[PDB]
This record gives sequence, structure tokens and C-alpha cells, in this order.
Amino acid sequence: KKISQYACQRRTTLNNYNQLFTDALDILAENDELRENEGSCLAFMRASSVLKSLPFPITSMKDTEGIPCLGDKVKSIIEGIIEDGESSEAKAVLNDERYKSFKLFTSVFGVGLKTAEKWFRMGFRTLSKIQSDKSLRFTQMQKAGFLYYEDLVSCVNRPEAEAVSMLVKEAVVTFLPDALVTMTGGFRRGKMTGHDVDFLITSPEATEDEEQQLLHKVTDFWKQQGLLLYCDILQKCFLILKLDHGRVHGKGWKAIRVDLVMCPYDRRAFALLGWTGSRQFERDLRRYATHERKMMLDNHALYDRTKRVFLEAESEEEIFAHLGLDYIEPWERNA
DNA sequence: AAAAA
DNA sequence: TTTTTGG
DNA sequence: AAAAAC
Ligand SMILES: Nc1ccn([C@H]2CC[C@@H](COP(=O)(O)OP(=O)(O)OP(=O)(O)O)O2)c(=O)n1
Ligand SMILES: [Mg+2]
Ligand SMILES: [Mg+2]
Ligand code: NA
Repeated sequence: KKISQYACQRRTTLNNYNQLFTDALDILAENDELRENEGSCLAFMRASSVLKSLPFPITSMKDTEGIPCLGDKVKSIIEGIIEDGESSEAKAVLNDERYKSFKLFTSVFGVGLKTAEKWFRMGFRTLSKIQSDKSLRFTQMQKAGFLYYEDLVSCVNRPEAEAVSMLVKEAVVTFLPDALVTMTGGFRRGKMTGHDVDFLITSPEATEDEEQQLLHKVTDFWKQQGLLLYCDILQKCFLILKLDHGRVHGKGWKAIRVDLVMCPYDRRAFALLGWTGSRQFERDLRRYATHERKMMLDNHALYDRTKRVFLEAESEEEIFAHLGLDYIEPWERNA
């Protein structure tokens, strides 16, 4: 059957047969992100995504026939990798000073594209020179990013994610005993590692005020136990939690990035779908809804622009059915 | 950079 | 060709 | 007042 250009019409499991090609495409996309070339960035991310869905490895140029998101530029990169097992284009990016600095600087929690570009133009090349500088002033987010750097750069494994789930559930049921807590993000998609642990929290009987106060109550509780290392509440919150080694089957603990999302009970299917990801799967779900169905999808609702009506859903399956899409399992959304 | 309009 | 590319 | 966080 014909491979769709949309990640939401493809099954993408964690068995990637084309990592030689996708690692190169991911590097080229990242360089275009840094150079603020959004269009070229997105084209390399889509090409990498479609190759991740293939049930076989590309071994010749003939194998690329009929695969969407592979134009002339991308096919030239694939040809070069088939030639000698390496990408000369990705090798040039890996040796570029601007690219090396951007990767290193943005690896700090609280440092994005703008601050990384600023530090590079100031002549900084190492994290040690940035941290020891007497004129630089750091945001509260960056201070936490540097303080817990080694823990946050080492990423989270499944026993750690599960130990965090227990902490989240224990804290949440203390204030809302009927609340449903679901682990979302990469770990829901079957990943054995991740940069953080994400959760969706919802309650069938909580009031508008109870729903608003839960994240404040849960973070104050952790602050009292000395487990809240960083907190930013937007409803959602970006946290750094202290995970004691005794809770997971040196200092005796590990800093873990945790994100919590609280949503009204009736919108829980839209929120679950939006927070499960992957990022490419989400973008293509919304792109497909707009361009193929004249619908508008977000983390709270699904709207029909022609009929001028909102479509209701109690599950992810009902959202896929409204969109006219075959149901894709969470472990098949690794686009 | 690739595909739709 | 020009426009869109998640929201 | 950008900038960072998904
Ligand atoms: N630009 C983005 C980033 C994130 N998300 C959504 C989908 C996944 C969910 C969690 O985001 P992350 O934690 O940033 O990513 P991840 O899939 O969970 O991967 P990792 O396991 O490495 O954290 O939020 C999104 O729609 N668009
Ligand atoms: Mg995540
Ligand atoms: Mg996250
Ligand atoms: Na960063």
C-alpha cells in the first residue's frame, strides 16, 4: 500500500532499520533549526520520520521509490550514505563550531536558541567558561539547569519513570482521591529512556477551583518534603524532582525532569492524545485535520470548520474515528 | 526542503 | 510558479 | 521585556 506523507497515517515502532540515514537527517534538521531555517528543518524532520516507519533497511536507491517526504536533496544524502556508510553533509555539520556550541549550550535546562546564540557571539565555547564568568547573569531556570546538569543530561530509565509515577500518584490522591494519573510522553509510547517523565492528571468529581489548586497543593507538599528542586506553574507545571535511590529497584538521589498537566475530565481524551506524542505525530495529526478534513484539533477539542460544531470524544479511538483515521496504538506513534 | 495550491 | 509547513 | 519551559 501507498505510504502516507502524514505520520498519523503511519505505524512507527521503536525498531528503526534506517538509523544510519535518520541520524544524519536529524543532524541536518538540527543545524537548520539553529540557522532559523524552519522550512528546511521541517523537511529533514519529515524525511527522518518517514524512514523511521519503514519495516526494512534502505540498501539501494531503488528502495526510495514511492516514499513521500524524500525530494532531490534528501535522496542525494541517502545516496552518499549508501556509497560509504557515512554522510559528508552531516559530518560537516558535526565539525562546525556554531553547531557544536549550540548543542552544548542548549543541553543546559533554561538555555534555548537565543541564549546559546548570544553566548556564541560573546566568544564562549565551553560550559566551564560560562559558569565561572563574573559578568554573566543567570535566570532561576538556568541556575537549576547548571546545578543538576549531570543528572538531567544522563536521561531517565523505566525503573526511574515508574518510581516517579508512584510519587506523583501518592501526592495527587492526597488532595484528589478520585484523580486519574496517566504517564504520557515517550514512556507511554514504549520508550525505555527519556529526557523527562510526563503525566496527565484528571478528576471526574473535582470542581473548577479544586482542578486549579491541585498542582499548587502537590508542589507545596513536595517542597515541604524537600523534593522540589525546581518549579514553574503555567494548567501545567515544569519541575525538577529529587528521586531517592531507595525508591528505584554517590549522593543517594537523582534529579528528574517532570511535567504535570491538569485537564477538565470531559477533555481528557484530547489531552491524552496531545501529550502522548511524538511531536511529529502531533504536528501531522493537526496538519491532516486541517488540510484533509477541514477540522481543527488541539489538546482540548476537535472542531469541524464546515459544520461549525465541536466533536465529542471519551477515548483516543473516538478522536481517530472522527478524523477518518485507522487507530494507531501509542507504541506505534514514535514518528 | 517537500508537496499543496 | 507561489504558499504552507501544528497549535 | 525577551526568553524558557512542553
Ligand atoms: N514540540 C512539541 C513537544 C512536545 N509535544 C508533546 C507530545 C509529547 C509530549 C511530551 O513532550 P516531551 O517530553 O518534550 O517529549 P517526549 O516525547 O516525551 O520525548 P522524551 O522521552 O525524550 O522526553 O508533549 C508536542 O506536541 N510538541
Ligand atoms: Mg517526555
Ligand atoms: Mg515533557
Ligand atoms: Na536548554
